[PDB]
Amino acid sequence: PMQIVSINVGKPKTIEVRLVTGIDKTPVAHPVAVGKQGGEDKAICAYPSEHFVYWEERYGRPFTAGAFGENWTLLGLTEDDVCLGDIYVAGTALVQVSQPRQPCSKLAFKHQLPDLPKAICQTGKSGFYFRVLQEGVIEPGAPLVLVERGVGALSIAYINHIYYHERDNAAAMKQIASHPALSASWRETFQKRLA
Repeated sequence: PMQIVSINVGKPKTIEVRLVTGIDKTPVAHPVAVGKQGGEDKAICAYPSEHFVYWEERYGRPFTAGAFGENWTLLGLTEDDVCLGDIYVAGTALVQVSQPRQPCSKLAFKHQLPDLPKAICQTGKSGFYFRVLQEGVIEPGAPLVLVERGVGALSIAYINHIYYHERDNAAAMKQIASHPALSASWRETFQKRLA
């Protein structure tokens, strides 16, 4: 009971500065190609559907698939159970956990909830990104099968906790920064801190 319950797709837009993808993504009912492409590290944004229950209770309104701008709405995989470096088979694709997802102002504007990013940081209900190790195709309801536990078994919950609360924990940061699966940007941040 670990799966992608929804694959959500958004519309591209250009800004004057480049092409960016919108935070508004709609659930689709058909197969979707999973391609490799900073951009690579954040290829797929994933969010645990379990947390929608909490958000509906906190804010008194619905939260359904796509509500956090996620490509993949997940079932059975929360931040406590998913580790940096975990490799999963999804459809014909292979994906690897690269970093926690940080809360952002686009999400606050989407829901018109200015305290939502703070709440995400306080609760740790953030979701996480995957990089794509092997391109393929997935369908809604696809199982996500763990094929390798990230070395060190460092959970996304643990990594968020160090990043947001233990900014003066040297041993913790060096260790996470040392992980070969960590996104370059998170590595850099842990190396700017630590100096």
